[PDB]
Amino acid sequence: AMVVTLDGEILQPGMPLLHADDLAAVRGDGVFETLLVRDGRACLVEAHLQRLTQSARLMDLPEPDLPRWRRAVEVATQRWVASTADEGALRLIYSRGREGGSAPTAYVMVSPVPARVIGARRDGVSAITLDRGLPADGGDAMPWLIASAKTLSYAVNMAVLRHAARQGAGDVIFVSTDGYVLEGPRSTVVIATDGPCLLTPPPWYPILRGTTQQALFEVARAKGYDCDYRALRVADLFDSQGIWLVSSMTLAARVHTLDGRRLPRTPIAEVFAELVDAAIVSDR
Amino acid sequence: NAMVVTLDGEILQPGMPLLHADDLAAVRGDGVFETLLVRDGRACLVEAHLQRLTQSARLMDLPEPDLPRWRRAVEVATQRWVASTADEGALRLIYSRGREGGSAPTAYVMVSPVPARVIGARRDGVSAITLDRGLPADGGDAMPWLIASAKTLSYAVNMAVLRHAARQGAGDVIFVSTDGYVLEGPRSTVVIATDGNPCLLTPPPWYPILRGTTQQALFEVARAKGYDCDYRALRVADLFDSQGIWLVSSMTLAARVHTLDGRRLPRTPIAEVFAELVDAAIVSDR
Repeated sequence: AMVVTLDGEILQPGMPLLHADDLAAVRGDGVFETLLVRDGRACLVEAHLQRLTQSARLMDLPEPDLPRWRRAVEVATQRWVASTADEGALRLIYSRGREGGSAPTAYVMVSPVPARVIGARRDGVSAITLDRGLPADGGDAMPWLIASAKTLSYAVNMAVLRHAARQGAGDVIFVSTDGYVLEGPRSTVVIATDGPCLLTPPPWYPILRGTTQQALFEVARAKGYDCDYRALRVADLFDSQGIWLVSSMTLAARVHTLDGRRLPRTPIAEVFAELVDAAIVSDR
Repeated sequence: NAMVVTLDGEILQPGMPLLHADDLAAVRGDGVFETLLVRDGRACLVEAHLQRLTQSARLMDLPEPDLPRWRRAVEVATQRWVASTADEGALRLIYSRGREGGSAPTAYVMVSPVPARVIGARRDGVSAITLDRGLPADGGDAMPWLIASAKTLSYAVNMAVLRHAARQGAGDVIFVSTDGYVLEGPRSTVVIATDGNPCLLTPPPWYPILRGTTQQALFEVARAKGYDCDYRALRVADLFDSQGIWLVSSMTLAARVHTLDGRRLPRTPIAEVFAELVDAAIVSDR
């Protein structure tokens, strides 16, 4: 993995970057984004910088200096592209800094795309529904839970995936306590339904806004597909024509098995993968 | 700012960075930690805190902590701290999953000064507000994937909750479940004094809450003095009818709640004797 700080330093081999009292490690107190490097450029940089800006505000962090973030992104991207034509996993790390420090910690990291990602794009995954512990109205009633902020505090997110993995499941769909579909621990849920229309849970739910899904909605609408934000329940996933877990690095992963029920493949599954591909280069 | 002791026993250079940029503690908050108070030459309740760190590591699928190495690093950090100053010390154990693709967890001990907020909370108490947590009282048993009983490094929401309360002029928060049962604090355990006579009470521990090392030790000392102690389902009404409410944690030992949701709460003689009960609890193992 390559590291470029916002200062402009490109980090030494094997050398540590963060002090032992950084709020990122001691408290997970920060925000982050993940981007896909494909064909010489990071995808949807501006839209991801906006969501990083939104997460930092919800976290009472200083407003991100976008020219400096763009330079670290550029430098890190080109260092990756120079070494390989392979795709790149680009992440932005933005923590509150050190305990008592006066400056946030900020750097850019590019790493290889995991082998799990290629299988998820090609074969899809099997998923189970798990209770989130939050009601669907929780986002409105409890803004202090900052459920819309993409923070560095992902311990539960990985714990949920480890739980599902032990049961033979490759991913998870979170369901609210009152039975509404929310999101995945690392993805946005999108559904295909017949009048073919695309549907995703509303963003006032205690969920993260999906940058890649939003771009998919614009490209799909332009190609004639209706797209909307709707309250979905577990029955809507089972009666759907397709379920995808949409994210920035893992672009689209169709759910071929949900709670043990094998799901049929449908013609839209072929065109769905081409819509996301056109969406993540829609800014070029 | 702070002394760092690795589990080998090596004491870090003062200004040198420790963690790689791809450590799962920073990239994912993926680890567990504990907090101990260094007081009068020794860290308080070391074994009981190592026991809970072992339990948090189990729930987080982390390798079982090597307790002999942890015990030695604690001492080394303790001895260097007491040698440098007679002040109290805030000692933390950090146990992360390691680096991305790494094969060994990252583990170190950190001792830092005690924040100025602690002395005011011990002496003057705090004002707190009740906030809905969004979890039902049955959440701990039914939903283990939420790992609510693990004390993890993913504290972003906890700090955001206090920032919200701070903007409301409140110094701390008491979480309430969706069905109206008192749960816990973002950084503390809730204990109340009530008559059956004077009895100390804490929310039921099968709840989706963190079990308190300091609260459990308080129960042992309080039971010895003849006080009744039990785990009971409490509601917001029980806090207002109580003779005292304290936020109990390992570094800030006891912070009485003198104001809850704007309503000033009466002070009762047990608040003074409570402050010496916790004091006796954190040295009850010596």
